[PDB]
Amino acid sequence: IVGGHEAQPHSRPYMASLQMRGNPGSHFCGGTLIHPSFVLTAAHCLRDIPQRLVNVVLGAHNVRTQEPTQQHFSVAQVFLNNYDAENKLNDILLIQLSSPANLSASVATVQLPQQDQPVPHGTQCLAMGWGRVGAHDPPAQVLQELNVTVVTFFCRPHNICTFVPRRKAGICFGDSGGPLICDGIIQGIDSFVIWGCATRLFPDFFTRVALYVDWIRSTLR
Amino acid sequence: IVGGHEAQPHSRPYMASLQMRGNPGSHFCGGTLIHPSFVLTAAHCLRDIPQRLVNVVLGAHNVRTQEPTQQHFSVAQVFLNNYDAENKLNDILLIQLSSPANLSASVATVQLPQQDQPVPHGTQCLAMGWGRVGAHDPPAQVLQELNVTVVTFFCRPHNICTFVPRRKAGICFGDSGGPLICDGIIQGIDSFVIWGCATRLFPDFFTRVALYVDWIRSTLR
Amino acid sequence: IVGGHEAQPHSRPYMASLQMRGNPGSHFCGGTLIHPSFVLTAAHCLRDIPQRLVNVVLGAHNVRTQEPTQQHFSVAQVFLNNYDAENKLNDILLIQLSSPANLSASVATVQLPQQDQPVPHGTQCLAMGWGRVGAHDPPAQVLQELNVTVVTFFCRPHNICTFVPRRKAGICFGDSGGPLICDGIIQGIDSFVIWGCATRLFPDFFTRVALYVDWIRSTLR
Amino acid sequence: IVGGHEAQPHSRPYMASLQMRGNPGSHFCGGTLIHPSFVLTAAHCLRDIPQRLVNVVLGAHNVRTQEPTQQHFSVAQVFLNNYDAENKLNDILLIQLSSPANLSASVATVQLPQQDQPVPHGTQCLAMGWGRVGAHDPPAQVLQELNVTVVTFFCRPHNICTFVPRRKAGICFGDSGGPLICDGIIQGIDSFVIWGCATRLFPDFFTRVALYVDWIRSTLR
Ligand SMILES: *[C@@H]1O[C@H](CO[C@@H]2O[C@@H](C)[C@@H](O)[C@@H](O)[C@@H]2O)[C@@H](O)[C@H](O)[C@H]1NC(C)=O
Ligand SMILES: *[C@@H]1O[C@H](CO[C@@H]2O[C@@H](C)[C@@H](O)[C@@H](O)[C@@H]2O)[C@@H](O)[C@H](O)[C@H]1NC(C)=O
Ligand SMILES: *[C@@H]1O[C@H](CO[C@@H]2O[C@@H](C)[C@@H](O)[C@@H](O)[C@@H]2O)[C@@H](O)[C@H](O)[C@H]1NC(C)=O
Ligand SMILES: *[C@@H]1O[C@H](CO[C@@H]2O[C@@H](C)[C@@H](O)[C@@H](O)[C@@H]2O)[C@@H](O)[C@H](O)[C@H]1NC(C)=O
Repeated sequence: IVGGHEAQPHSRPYMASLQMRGNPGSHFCGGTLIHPSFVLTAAHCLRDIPQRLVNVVLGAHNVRTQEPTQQHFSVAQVFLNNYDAENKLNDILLIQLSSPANLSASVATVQLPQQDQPVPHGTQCLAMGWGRVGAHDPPAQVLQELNVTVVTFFCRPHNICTFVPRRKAGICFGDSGGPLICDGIIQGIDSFVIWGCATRLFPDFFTRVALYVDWIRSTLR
Repeated sequence: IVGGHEAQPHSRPYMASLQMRGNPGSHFCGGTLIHPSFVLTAAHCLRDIPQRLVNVVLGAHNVRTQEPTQQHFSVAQVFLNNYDAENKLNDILLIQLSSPANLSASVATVQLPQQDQPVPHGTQCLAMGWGRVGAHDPPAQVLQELNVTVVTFFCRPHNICTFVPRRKAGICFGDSGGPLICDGIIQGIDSFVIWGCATRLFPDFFTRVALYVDWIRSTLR
Repeated sequence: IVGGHEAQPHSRPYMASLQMRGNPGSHFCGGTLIHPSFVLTAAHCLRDIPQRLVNVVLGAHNVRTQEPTQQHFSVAQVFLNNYDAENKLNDILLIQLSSPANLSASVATVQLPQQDQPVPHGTQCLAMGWGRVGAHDPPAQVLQELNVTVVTFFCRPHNICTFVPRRKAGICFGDSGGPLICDGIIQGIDSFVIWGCATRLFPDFFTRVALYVDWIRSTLR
Repeated sequence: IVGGHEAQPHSRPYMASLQMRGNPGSHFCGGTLIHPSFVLTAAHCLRDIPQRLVNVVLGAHNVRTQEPTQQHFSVAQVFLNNYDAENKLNDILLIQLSSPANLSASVATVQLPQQDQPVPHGTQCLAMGWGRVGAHDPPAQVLQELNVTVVTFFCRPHNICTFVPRRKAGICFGDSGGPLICDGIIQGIDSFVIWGCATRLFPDFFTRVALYVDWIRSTLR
């Protein structure tokens, strides 16, 4: 997250760090705990990488630290919904944890939107993540969050776009798969930026979760 | 103006219509009365037209008629400031009328902003003109106006960009030179569009008047 | 024509200069004599301007001067093939002169291609016209010509694109309606530029004449 | 490489495969052996990863396999030349191998350009790599090659751009750091693509090797 700020530690307990097994703090994407056993993330995060190498780390703040709150899981399975990499469509992935998370103080779930639920232009949401804090600066130890506004410009109905007009801010690399929080509900998943991070020229793109509620529910059976 | 609405007759008494001398109703550009003997417009409106052929019409609503409210002037002198046509910078030109306007109801001046005064993203403005009301039928007989919002997306600081979020709307051919009125002050001048009118993807560009306030005033003295 | 060079006088006898009647030298668009009574041009050239005020000048070289070689015609009739000004499609118009030109060394026709005849990438053509020589010097007096090559980049099959790979060159304002001749056949009509003239970043766009050949021939009755 | 073809085995012996140390066939970037101890790559290849985890494989063809031609190296040091991740500038990195390669039949160096040496629009080159070869097809097993043409359209001088005129083809993910070979000389390094691979809209961008010729020389010795 570029130009956002440090979240209160564990203030967003549904936050998941996707890392590589055996290399702690090797965060490469965010995810969102939607069920004790399912992390919701971006389909693009899981490409370039075999499942077995994946490590879902829950209840963290500082991912490159051995927090007592941290809980680790490996991937039992993953489900996709016609992800189009060329068009950057359906960039959504449900990861089934090896084991169910222990829903504690620093580890919680979040509500899904209603199927086809709208997020209007002007909606203020929170975007968070451990991603790059500026395209030329070493990653973020601590979870960062950023208030953004849903915009319709330079956007596709497929996605939800956000923008920070006032300042140089937005999602960056590492933020992929993270959640976009609007009124306590996850409305988006970090999908893509254009050209770069915080260009101040285009919105940041998020997968529109409401499109896939029915699928997610049926997938959780 | 695309997707705009007709202004109330003479509600915008500072609206000037640049016409071709000897051809009544030959509106090609808009302009703004800011001093009884000076019209402000875009440098680009007088690229391919010699000074002497310019007829500045004040007091209009329906420019395709000789309204009693009108007052016509020829051009005395024109002033510019480092206009760059390839980069589309400093698209500003001051036309000193052949004679002072006689301020009445239908003809009146507008105030200039202060030098380097800012116009933030989200600032609600008004655009107006007699440009094409679309690329599907002729330009506007009567003055059209459009409520727009200043945006900074896909924009450049030198310019003020606007955009109308919901619908197919924006400035078009013939609106070039007219004012961008924000809080009853002129903050911009219709300078350029990208590709076409009301692309719904690109914002409309305007010269940022606050940059040239000192030059303008200095010239008016 | 930016970065072009002056043509040898009357070495392109099918070059038409479109002007405002009564106002000599007022070249505003190009044309191409393809028949004694027919000038082929871009539909956008006569968008605003009424037919009555247009003056078709043939036999010119320096359009800004009276030349014994020139022949003026008025617009008898104009033909359109479904011009889409927003998509910039079918930018072609047939102007029927009020009287047949008198073909000479200085005034001759140019042949059309066959319907759907391709013009492959790499194809070397000539573009010419009296348009702006760069938006820095006031418009071409004498005919300017430029060596260009057809390209498929950043293009549309509906159009024919050209680019001058090694120099800041290209068609400019005033060249619209002019011819793109390849192998002494007219293959395009100067239709539009992207951003401005000679961007060195976008190919110039031309109406693909081979697309409207039957319509054309038939219109010639 | 998208729409490219399989290079003949060991026909491009200066090709390097940057992989994750301890992860056999974990190819993430290309490189070019320009000296027995130095591999040429893109600076963005070693952004995410730390150098103590980088495995530099020579003499390869199928990267997934344990081939008898492969020589594996470790990163001894790295060199940068003012890399700009914001603007994607100076995307060049010199890697010092822990040990010199044994210049054999399947492992050889490639010649460098002269400093400031031009590569004109129209120059035909070879781009090769083991990157993704199709958005839903994995990354290449075996070395892929593609003839591409150097273009100046939609480009900047800092970069060398290329395009394959009429075919969905070009570089792709995992092609980064690889070389652009023209007339048997390395002229570019795969830097970036715009939006995606083989959009057929934008050129692929390569680091312009000749700008850094002098820096690579002194750094080598
Ligand atoms: C920034 O957002 C803060 C939290 O946002 C609210 O809670 C998050 C989780 C979302 O559900 C979001 O939709 C809500 O607005 C707010 O307390 C705060 O008002 C915002 N900050 C400012 C100064 O804009
Ligand atoms: C549209 O704008 C109307 C007028 O705008 C106000 O006055 C103009 C001249 C400007 O100075 C502008 O900055 C002001 O907002 C408003 O009465 C109206 O609220 C706006 N309409 C809507 C429905 O958005
Ligand atoms: C430029 O082109 C000259 C003329 O081009 C040819 O003739 C014109 C009328 C067209 O029909 C065109 O398609 C033909 O290519 C050539 O004689 C000349 O050598 C060319 N010069 C360079 C420097 O390219
Ligand atoms: C594609 O390129 C093949 C080899 O390219 C030539 O040598 C390489 C190593 C480069 O240095 C390049 O500049 C040279 O052109 C050719 O054998 C093949 O003919 C090429 N294809 C085409 C369409 O000509």
